[PDB]
Amino acid sequence: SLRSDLINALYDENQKYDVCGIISAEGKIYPLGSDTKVLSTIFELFSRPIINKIAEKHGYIVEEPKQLNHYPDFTLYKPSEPNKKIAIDIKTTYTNKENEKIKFTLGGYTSFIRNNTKNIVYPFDQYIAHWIIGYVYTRVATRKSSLKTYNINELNEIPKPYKGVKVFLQDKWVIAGDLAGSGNTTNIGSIHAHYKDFVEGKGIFDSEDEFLDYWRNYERTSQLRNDKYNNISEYRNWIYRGRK
Amino acid sequence: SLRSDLINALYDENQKYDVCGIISAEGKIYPLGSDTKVLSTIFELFSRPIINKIAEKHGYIVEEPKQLNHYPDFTLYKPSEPNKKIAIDIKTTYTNKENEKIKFTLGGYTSFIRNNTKNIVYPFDQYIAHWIIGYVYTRVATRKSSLKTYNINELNEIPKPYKGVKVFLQDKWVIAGDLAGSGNTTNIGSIHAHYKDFVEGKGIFDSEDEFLDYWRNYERTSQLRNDKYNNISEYRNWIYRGRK
DNA sequence: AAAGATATCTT
DNA sequence: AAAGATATCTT
Repeated sequence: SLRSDLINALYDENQKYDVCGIISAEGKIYPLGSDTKVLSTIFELFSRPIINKIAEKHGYIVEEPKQLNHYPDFTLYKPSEPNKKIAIDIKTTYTNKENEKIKFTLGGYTSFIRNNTKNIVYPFDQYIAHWIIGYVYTRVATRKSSLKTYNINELNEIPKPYKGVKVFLQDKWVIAGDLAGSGNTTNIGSIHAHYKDFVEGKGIFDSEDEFLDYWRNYERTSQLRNDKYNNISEYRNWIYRGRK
Repeated sequence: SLRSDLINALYDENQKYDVCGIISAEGKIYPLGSDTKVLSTIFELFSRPIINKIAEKHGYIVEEPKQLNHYPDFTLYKPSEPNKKIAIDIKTTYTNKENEKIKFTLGGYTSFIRNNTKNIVYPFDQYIAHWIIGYVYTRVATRKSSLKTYNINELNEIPKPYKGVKVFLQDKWVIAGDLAGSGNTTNIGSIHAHYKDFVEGKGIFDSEDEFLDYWRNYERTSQLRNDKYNNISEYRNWIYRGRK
């Protein structure tokens, strides 16, 4: 399938290539910084060609946002199935010690999930699947040798700000949790668990319908959630009583 | 001086090299995307070596944030004078056309400017200067970046995601404006003007004291601001009334 | 403008 | 956790 071929290719590319810097047209190389801002950027650019190659083999065209700040990162679709678009978003997080628990921010809960055409490349009802390509890396402190420029002949000598990168491919609803991933930027929170839980799909929602109803009615602050629901147990009781 | 040698080195490096992609240790090159999210990261990595080299020349140690949401990007200081630290932040923005007015977000107005040790690498009162390295790029019309990978002999074939890039170094207070640069993330706004105004330092504040006081008492919403001040003239009237 | 989107993190 | 920080853009 498209999905199995895509995760096979991402997993393989991760295993064989290690990004180590930015390069200029003149051949000068600039080492990488330690942020997640930097590594989130690197992993998106590293995935781009892979996604395009696999999409093309299943006759899918790839469209990136035409305007800035529009989800998703990549929109796939066959011209013969305009209302069966696939949204792919790349998300990255870190780990201090290898294999500690991790969690991701899964997109806003107040934009396209509550308004069909808000901050999204195509109307939300034209997508039949929302996939997350998740990258996890173990942080590695920066040192003196990262603050100089390098030539092409010193490629393998450049120090990297990470180690043990892992990648998964999973549906957004499947790995979604019941607690916000951010406050003022109102994002959905993923489950808080080990990498294997993301791969296997051990989330808290029973269906994609339950995921959507939960986040579509989740209040923004603790003061408002106090009288409604703060977690999945409370939501299921709220539902049991008649949405009250 | 440190400042004049830094500005010269930045202009020079910018004039000489054009960043065109990310490179792996194995030699495979992945092209860059169009975003400001991609370009802000690229301009930050590009400036690193320059800043470290010039600082070493003048005998300053350079420290990057150990924590991830702490300002500033680069802290310069001599071991002899620990209360004479210099903060350097790299900021990016775009233009559609060469001579179109631009604007920057200049950091939060509710963190370290209101709390000495909040979201800052070293206590705010240890810093004697706050510089902005501003990068302005001209967007390319193309909306479809390259989705293939390249080798080291194909560097001049890689499409660049910008038409032209300009850089400046200026004090934060000098280019600060009186209108918020962001709402929910409460950022100071810069003046809205042509590139030359930033270089020449044609701001609206009469002093750094006035800039700090303005942003330290700026209310977060229109509702609250309409009873106090929304702009520089209203703030100066607010001062006349007795800070009430 | 003002307010809230874009991704992810600390305390 | 919840709430508001990190940078920047568009509605």
